[PDB]
Amino acid sequence: SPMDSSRRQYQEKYKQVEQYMSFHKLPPDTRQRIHDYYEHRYQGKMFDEESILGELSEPLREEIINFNCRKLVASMPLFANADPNFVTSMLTKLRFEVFQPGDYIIREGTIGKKMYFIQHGVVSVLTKGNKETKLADGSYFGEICLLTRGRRTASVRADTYCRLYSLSVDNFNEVLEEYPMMRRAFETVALDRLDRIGKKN
Amino acid sequence: SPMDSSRRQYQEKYKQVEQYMSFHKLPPDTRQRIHDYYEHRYQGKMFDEESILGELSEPLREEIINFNCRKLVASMPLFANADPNFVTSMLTKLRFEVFQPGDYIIREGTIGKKMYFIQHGVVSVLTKGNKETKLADGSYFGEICLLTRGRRTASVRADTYCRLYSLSVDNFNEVLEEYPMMRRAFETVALDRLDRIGKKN
Amino acid sequence: SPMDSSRRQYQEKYKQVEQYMSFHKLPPDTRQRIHDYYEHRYQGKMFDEESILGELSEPLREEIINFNCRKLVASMPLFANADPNFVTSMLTKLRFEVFQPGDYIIREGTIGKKMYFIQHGVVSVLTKGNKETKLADGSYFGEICLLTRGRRTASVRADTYCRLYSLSVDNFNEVLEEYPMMRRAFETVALDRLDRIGKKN
Amino acid sequence: SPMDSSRRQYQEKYKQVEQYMSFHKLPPDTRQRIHDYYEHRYQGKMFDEESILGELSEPLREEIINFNCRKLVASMPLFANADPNFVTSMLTKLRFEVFQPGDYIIREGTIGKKMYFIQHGVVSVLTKGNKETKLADGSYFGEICLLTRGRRTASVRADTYCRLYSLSVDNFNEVLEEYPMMRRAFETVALDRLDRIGKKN
Ligand SMILES: Nc1ncnc2c1ccn2[C@@H]1O[C@@H]2COP(=O)(O)O[C@H]2[C@H]1O
Ligand SMILES: Nc1ncnc2c1ccn2[C@@H]1O[C@@H]2COP(=O)(O)O[C@H]2[C@H]1O
Ligand SMILES: Nc1ncnc2c1ccn2[C@@H]1O[C@@H]2COP(=O)(O)O[C@H]2[C@H]1O
Ligand SMILES: Nc1ncnc2c1ccn2[C@@H]1O[C@@H]2COP(=O)(O)O[C@H]2[C@H]1O
Repeated sequence: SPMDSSRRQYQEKYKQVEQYMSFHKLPPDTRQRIHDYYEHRYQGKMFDEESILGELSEPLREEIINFNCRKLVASMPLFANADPNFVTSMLTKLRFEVFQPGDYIIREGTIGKKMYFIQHGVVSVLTKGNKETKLADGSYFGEICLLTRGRRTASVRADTYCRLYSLSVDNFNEVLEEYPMMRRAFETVALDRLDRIGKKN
Repeated sequence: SPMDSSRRQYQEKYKQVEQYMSFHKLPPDTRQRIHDYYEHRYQGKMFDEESILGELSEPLREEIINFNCRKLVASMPLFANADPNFVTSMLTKLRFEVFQPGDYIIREGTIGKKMYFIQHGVVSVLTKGNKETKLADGSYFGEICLLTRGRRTASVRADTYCRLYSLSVDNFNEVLEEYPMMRRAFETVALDRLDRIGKKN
Repeated sequence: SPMDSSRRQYQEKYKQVEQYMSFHKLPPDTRQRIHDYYEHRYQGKMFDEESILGELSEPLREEIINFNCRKLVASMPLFANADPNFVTSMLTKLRFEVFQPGDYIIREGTIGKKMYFIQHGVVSVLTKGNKETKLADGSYFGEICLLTRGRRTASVRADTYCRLYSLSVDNFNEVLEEYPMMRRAFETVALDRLDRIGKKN
Repeated sequence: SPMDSSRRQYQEKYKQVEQYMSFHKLPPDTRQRIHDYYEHRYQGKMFDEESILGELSEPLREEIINFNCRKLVASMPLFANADPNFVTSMLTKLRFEVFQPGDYIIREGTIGKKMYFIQHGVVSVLTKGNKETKLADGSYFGEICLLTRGRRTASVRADTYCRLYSLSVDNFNEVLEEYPMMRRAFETVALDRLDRIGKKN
């Protein structure tokens, strides 16, 4: 129902957005991109996700988000085949993020402070002077910078609208100091991914 | 009265919860668990507890929560027989938490960042290959990890609905750097509890 | 006017308080103490002081609070005779606090993380085995712990309702690392105050 | 429209301000200065700028503020001629601030934790015993303290109403650890500016 505080919320908040756009005299293409983002991202409803989750117990918090990430976990070998407690620990630190076609999720050469899991959408991995590798539902990227603490080893550009979950470097490390055999699984893959664009260490 | 902003609040916030459940298409058992949590936890009323407490002076803050924790303090030798200022200092750092039958309050082997005091309810302490010890009103658990900085030495599972107060590791230490003879009282007991599931140090 | 959002606010928020008191079944003396605090502290009006101040420029922020602390600054030699920029720097870090007759603003032997300036009210300084010194409008206390980093050297108990400004240890140090000749003025006095209850260093 | 939640917001919030002024019995000149600030700063509309921006993706966040800072970037050689990614990185860390004629944006001799970019307005740089240098649209100041970590090397006083963007020292460094050749461009200029008021290092 539209009388749901959560749909009425979406409408009022989108109203705020329109006036901000109007105050700053944003171009029409930029206004359309935002409108479209707002629909893909929120889908007519706004929740105070983390305050609602925050009001619950941790087991319910865990149970809920496991339920929500069922396809993501089962599509992703790293997750699907791991200890659930590690999986849960990751899952509860993730932040949902949407991107639009054309967006540079990551720029090569920059400093990186999050990695990403692809729930839905297709993305492009772009190195200066290699062909282009694609990643879709059930893969992740942006992990290399977190392991090395250097710079981004590629740009990553959205082909489609993307529904992603991001993980901060501090959470990534926190989960890996508690689950160290999982560090290796990211390393193996990260080396393989470097090898192929002809790089090392 | 239901016209009390605090009952009207409970109703509106529970409405939010229902719509969140609906958006994410949660199973019925999971919806019932949450409904039931919400009733045991809040009891038809929501307060901004720490903002109301935050608006008061510290002595009133102290007086109030002492009043509220009277049965807890008097049921618990560690508290009942201590210096009230230490007791007050602990009490003002606690966070109320509810759990449901079946919940793993603590999982063995994980990293722990809070201990717990049992105001109401009964819990089960579960070590791989020992019998099962029970704890109820007036005991605490989860202190061992805080003292050692290692991992959880047992799982702890709720038998009943549990009304608990949690204490973070940083607060635990803060209160113990100011009240060091109380460190010992946790140590003595913590050693005794290790002894019995056949462990050490 | 009572239609002022700030008086209507005081009334609604005090309503919240009454229901909290009712939920937790607070004794009548404790309910009266809180009622009375709420009137002395807020005086029928609630402002989001720091959000309103936060929306302004720093010079206006500074100008305002200087205006408000005029009697305090001019009653207090340390402030009255200092560099205004130091005074301003202190003033902008203060937090208004009210206390009631009987309250222990400070307990001897505890760890201290704020000092206090007396705008209005009279207080009692109590050392085990000395007579009792009184402080009123235009003095400060609780500075000794901040200078030494040891424990409280006295209890301090409110005789009257007290209108005070508190300063955290971190702000105290921040202002003193920038204004080091003012450190001395607190030291001189702090030594004199120790001398008299027969203590040192 | 005035029915826009953002204009209604400005009106309600300005109402709050008036009552605060009234409670604290502010002088008329001080009330007029604030009224006038509120109009130059907000212009009849209040947005939750960073919450709206916070709800969007980073690329949209970036695109928007680039659009908004177009004249600032193109008026300022340091920005205009740099790598956009550095520019974007700076731009997204800026905080809009307004000042009034007469205001001391910076006092010589104090500790500094932000620098400033002038979008609109004219300012005065004042050293004890030199003539006075003026800066307007398209310059910046307050960078010297950030580079040296010493004290302010001048007072800076607003001649006109000023629309400025501030950058905190921590953000300044963060952007410069990632873009180190830009450190030099601030150094060169900062040395030149010292030279001229007859100073060094
Ligand atoms: N060959 C590959 N296949 C898939 N992904 C690949 C490569 C090479 C790099 N990458 C990703 O690019 C990302 C850019 O940010 P990163 O933090 O370097 O992590 C990198 C990897 O996740
Ligand atoms: N024998 C015992 N009796 C009661 N409680 C016991 C034992 C042994 C461990 N424990 C608790 O299990 C908890 C698991 O988390 P912990 O942080 O290891 O603290 C432990 C104790 O509080
Ligand atoms: N002789 C004195 N006259 C006035 N105030 C005095 C003394 C001795 C201690 N004190 C205050 O007690 C305070 C207790 O907290 P403190 O942080 O030790 O600072 C002390 C002084 O401000
Ligand atoms: N000669 C100059 N021309 C323009 N600006 C000048 C000078 C000398 C100092 N300054 C500015 O004063 C500022 C005071 O704070 P600061 O942090 O020292 O940075 C200084 C410079 O930005």
